[PDB]
Amino acid sequence: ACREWLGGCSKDADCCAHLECRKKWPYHCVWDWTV
Repeated sequence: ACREWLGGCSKDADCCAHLECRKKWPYHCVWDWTV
């Protein structure tokens, strides 16, 4: 399973979808339009 928004990201390949791995703690998936 993938981590969604505000879920701890294991990959910057938008993890779930339309996301990315925030390069600042907490390292969790954020929307591309929220970073």
